[PDB]
Amino acid sequence: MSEAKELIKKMCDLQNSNEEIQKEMAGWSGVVQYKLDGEEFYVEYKSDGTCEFKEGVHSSPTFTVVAPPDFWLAVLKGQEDPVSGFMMGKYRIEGNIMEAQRLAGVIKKF
Amino acid sequence: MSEAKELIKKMCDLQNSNEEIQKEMAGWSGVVQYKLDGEEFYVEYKSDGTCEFKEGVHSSPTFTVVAPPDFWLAVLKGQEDPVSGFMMGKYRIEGNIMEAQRLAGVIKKF
Repeated sequence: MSEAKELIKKMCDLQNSNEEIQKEMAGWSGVVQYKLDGEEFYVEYKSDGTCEFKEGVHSSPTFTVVAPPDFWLAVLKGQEDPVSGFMMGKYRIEGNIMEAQRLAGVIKKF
Repeated sequence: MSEAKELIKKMCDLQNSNEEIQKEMAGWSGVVQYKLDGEEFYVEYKSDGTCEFKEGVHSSPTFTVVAPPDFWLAVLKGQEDPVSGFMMGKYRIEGNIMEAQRLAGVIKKF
């Protein structure tokens, strides 16, 4: 495993055993697909704040993070920022269903 | 104004005068740009659950909804669904900063 992948897996383990992280994560559901120099893995995020780390490619992810592994590691360690990094084009993102879901939620309320 | 645009403006007015809608909307911040057959307008969503409807094009929207106006009207009235509609390609969405923001939020917690 790349260091980034190893660390994502570690974060999932911490999340799944830590009630406080789960509370903070609760309320959102999605699958985040990673592709780091062709290394494929994903994290299923459940509304109860738990998650599942899986190998390979999920059939319909919420979005895919296509990032060089050394950059993503730096991000995971807080040496780079996903937002400014994205604004600079230091990685890319595929998929817009999350925006569709947001629009649906807003309109639902009226 | 298209009927869809008129209705979005009405929804913003209701949101801004209705404490309950504001409570339900609170906690998220973004600008949603609309482009409906070239008709341009946007809604600024603030974390306190209020909003601002504006004419024209905002310089850096969270995302842009590029939709035919009659379809979007049908969506706003609940005759079509933004999620299934998006899955079918009945409209499109430009921008992924919201995903970058989501990634940042998850990583922040570790």
